[PDB]
Amino acid sequence: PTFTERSQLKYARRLVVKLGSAVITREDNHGLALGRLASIVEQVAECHLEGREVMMVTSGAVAFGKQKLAQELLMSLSMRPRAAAAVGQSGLMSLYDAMFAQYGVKIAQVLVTKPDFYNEETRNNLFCTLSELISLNIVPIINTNDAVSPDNDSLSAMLAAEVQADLLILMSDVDGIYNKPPWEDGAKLMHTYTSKVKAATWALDRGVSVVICNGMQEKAIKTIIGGRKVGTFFTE
Amino acid sequence: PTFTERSQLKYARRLVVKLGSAVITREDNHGLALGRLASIVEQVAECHLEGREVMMVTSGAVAFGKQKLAQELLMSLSMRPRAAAAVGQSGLMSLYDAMFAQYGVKIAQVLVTKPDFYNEETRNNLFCTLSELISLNIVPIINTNDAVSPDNDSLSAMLAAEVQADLLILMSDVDGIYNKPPWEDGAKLMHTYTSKVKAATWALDRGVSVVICNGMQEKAIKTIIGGRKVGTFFTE
Amino acid sequence: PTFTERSQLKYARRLVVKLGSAVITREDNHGLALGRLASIVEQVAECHLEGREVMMVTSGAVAFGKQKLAQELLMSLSMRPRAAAAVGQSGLMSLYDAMFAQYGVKIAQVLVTKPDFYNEETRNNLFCTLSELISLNIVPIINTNDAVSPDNDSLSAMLAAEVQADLLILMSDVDGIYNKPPWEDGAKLMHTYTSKVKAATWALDRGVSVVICNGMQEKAIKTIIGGRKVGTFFTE
Amino acid sequence: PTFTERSQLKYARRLVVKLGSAVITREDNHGLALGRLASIVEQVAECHLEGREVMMVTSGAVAFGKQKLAQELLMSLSMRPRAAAAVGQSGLMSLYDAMFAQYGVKIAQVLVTKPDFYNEETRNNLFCTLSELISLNIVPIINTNDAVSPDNDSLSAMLAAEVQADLLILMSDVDGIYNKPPWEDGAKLMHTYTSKVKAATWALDRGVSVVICNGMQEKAIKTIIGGRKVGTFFTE
Ligand SMILES: N[C@@H](CCC(=O)O)C(=O)O
Ligand SMILES: N[C@@H](CCC(=O)O)C(=O)O
Ligand SMILES: N[C@@H](CCC(=O)O)C(=O)O
Ligand SMILES: N[C@@H](CCC(=O)O)C(=O)O
Repeated sequence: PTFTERSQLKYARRLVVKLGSAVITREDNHGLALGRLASIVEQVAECHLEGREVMMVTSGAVAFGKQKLAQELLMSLSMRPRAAAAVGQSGLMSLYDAMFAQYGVKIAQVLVTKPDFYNEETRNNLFCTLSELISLNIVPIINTNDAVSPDNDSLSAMLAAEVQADLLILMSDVDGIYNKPPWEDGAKLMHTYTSKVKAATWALDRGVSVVICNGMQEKAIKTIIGGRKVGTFFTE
Repeated sequence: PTFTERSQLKYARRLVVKLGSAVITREDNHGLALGRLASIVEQVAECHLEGREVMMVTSGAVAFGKQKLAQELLMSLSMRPRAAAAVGQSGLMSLYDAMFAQYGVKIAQVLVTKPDFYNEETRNNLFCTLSELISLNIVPIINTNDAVSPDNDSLSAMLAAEVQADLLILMSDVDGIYNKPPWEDGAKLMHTYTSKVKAATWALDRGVSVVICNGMQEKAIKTIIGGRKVGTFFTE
Repeated sequence: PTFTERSQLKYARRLVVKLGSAVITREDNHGLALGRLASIVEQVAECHLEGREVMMVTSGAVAFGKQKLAQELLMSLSMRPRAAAAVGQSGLMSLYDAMFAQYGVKIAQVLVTKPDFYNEETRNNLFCTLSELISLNIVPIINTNDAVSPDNDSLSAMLAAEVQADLLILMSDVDGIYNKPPWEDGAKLMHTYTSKVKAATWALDRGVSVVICNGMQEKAIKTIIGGRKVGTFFTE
Repeated sequence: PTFTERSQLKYARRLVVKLGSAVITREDNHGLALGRLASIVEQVAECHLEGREVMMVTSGAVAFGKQKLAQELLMSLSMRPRAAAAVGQSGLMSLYDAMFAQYGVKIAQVLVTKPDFYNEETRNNLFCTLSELISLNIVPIINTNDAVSPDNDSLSAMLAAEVQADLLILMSDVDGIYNKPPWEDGAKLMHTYTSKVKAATWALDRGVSVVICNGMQEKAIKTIIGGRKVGTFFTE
């Protein structure tokens, strides 16, 4: 890429957020934590009204479907996942629509899957779709196709690579990257950097400066864009 | 198949409706005709509460997106389709959710495309999804993937074939199938039968008794299921 | 008023529709008939896009709440209306919002009750609200306050009187007004005119030309505005 | 009442929250802050799933309408509040419905105004409505009638009085009640206690133990119910 130090990260013109499946779902995998989700939608809409062109990759659509049913799964578990995923995708897109249009923005559910990034025709089609959507002041929300799926991070890295984004914020649960497992002497967190780690290395080789923050920390995106020593930063 | 005469069509246990792109969109391709759409949703929900297991194939999602934007396309046509398709898919699934839950039913947007019916892994996945959704008392709504698309009828025929449905109602604009173009002497409509025609022949060879009704006719599905001489009927 | 013959009714600049409680609720009082409701919303939105300034008075909000619960009333009828009315008002306003914004219009739920038309302060406030809403290209939907209520037709007449509307369409179930009960010789329907009848006489004395159509008849509003001999017409 | 010390507040069986007009609207009066609103909805739904019977009094409905229009007010401010209030009430009830049903709860918009608490017939009707709604496992949301209105706190006090609630949480912006204006020596915050102050004294005389917390403090309700020295507590 071109970015080297965290001080430069105020000049990134195309973010790609990626809400991890452990940030937005409450501590059961049986709900949808509204606190962190509303905070992250607030930060993303505010950052998009600032002039950048964000593009979320929302994970965790099975949880909304599980909680929306909560009855037909119960009455069937005594007489007897993808169905929950489908129903949840629909309902979650509705809820995102509400909580985003509460800031003036519009959204547009784009559904892809990892095989769609391998053939050239589908890659061309998807890039054309995303560019026509970005040029219209819309925030695409790129979920994974649930009905053709056997933690959507490699997908986010590859998507940032194709669209060639400046940043790639990768929210998660762990505070960052340590030097050794936490149950050890010398758990020195490595802010800079000489699964998530592999995808970050990939996106680094493809011209993308990955950053791995902590989801539960208040005002995460607005902080990491500014330059505070938060999260993790991958660059030679 | 097994069905021969229209009198037998009261014993079909798995319908596959298919709302044509000229039935639900008002006469501009710039809106969404609520009259026919509400009538067809009413008939389908009533038929599903009767014991059958319907599965719509709703076309015309670009119209809802076009009308929902109506401003950002305007202001851009002076300074300068898939984007409209995406936004419309989201909004239309929301509207279907409302107008179906007004009858007690639940729906679940399933998004496929014609290449998903060629590989074996995706076909297995999709069939498992649809069976897990049918066994849960849900009405799947199978739109075509807009973001990986370069009048969704061949798709409906192939989908009915894979799930192996008894009937396949194929709503449209024309009253049926004539003997010659209308501007000719002897336009004898052929109810029985010794694009739509080709797909119907295909689905006939694959064990599906296709039927082509007229959309604007009031109470179409409830009539054709009963046995009245409406629409068209394909069987040797 | 000023209108005398049905030919003049093309120059009315302020309609007040009133959907009767027997037109939109399906034939159980336990649902919400989507066919007639969608047709009437289509006609009203089309008439409003024509330059007039309509203002619906939607009845039947208890039905939507009854059907939306359908479970918590059931499980309680073995261990043991206004609650259904409240929940239904909310859900029905949401559904109207969807099916109206599908034509570009916006709506704004205004909740009044008959005692609000007797004191002068509340009458002034309500008139100011309605005029500020009409001058903004919005279609107010004037339901009756359910939580302060012990077939909302007198309300519609009085509302048309205060706002001083040219027309007052009063949709209902009966085709019109007969000369005698139907089980009699000589059931001559009286189109012109030298409960509903009393409210119509009132609104006639207050400068409003009431018209009573049949709800189930297709394209009712567009017909009666044109001048066809449909419904009933009250004028000396 | 019966409660004296904050240690006893774990045994209150009927809360009445009241979200102040400065907690949920972002710092413009031109939006709807999703962070605090989602946090408060999360806390209230969690407290209601605990066995209590909460009943919100959501303020700030004009902000949602202002932001939802944002265009028709703009284009009219060059050619030229209650309208915004009406549109906002509708949209905000929809958003609350979504963010509450994401926890399993159902809600039911109840619209009252201060004159509805003075006549006996309307008071009886409203109490019957609220009791029939509480006995159904529903969370009523008691906004003030905007179309018959010339910071809804006296309303909340009187409502808690009529329903005779154990607690009355009154969220706001100020951390509590000080001994003197902040620009003075000796700004000793008074947790216990020997506008908001007047309403609290009233509700104390009517058998209600008022509590005034700080909205922006994370996990406010769950804390104050527990017994931590937060907010303010009114009791002799
Ligand atoms: N269902 C997908 C995730 C879809 C989503 O992004 O919500 C999975 O389990 O991998
Ligand atoms: N956009 C697709 C149709 C999608 C739909 O079914 O709505 C097409 O034009 O073929
Ligand atoms: N609940 C009211 C009618 C309210 C409405 O207009 O829906 C009644 O029964 O009179
Ligand atoms: N519009 C009312 C408040 C209504 C509400 O609770 O949102 C007022 O300004 O007093």
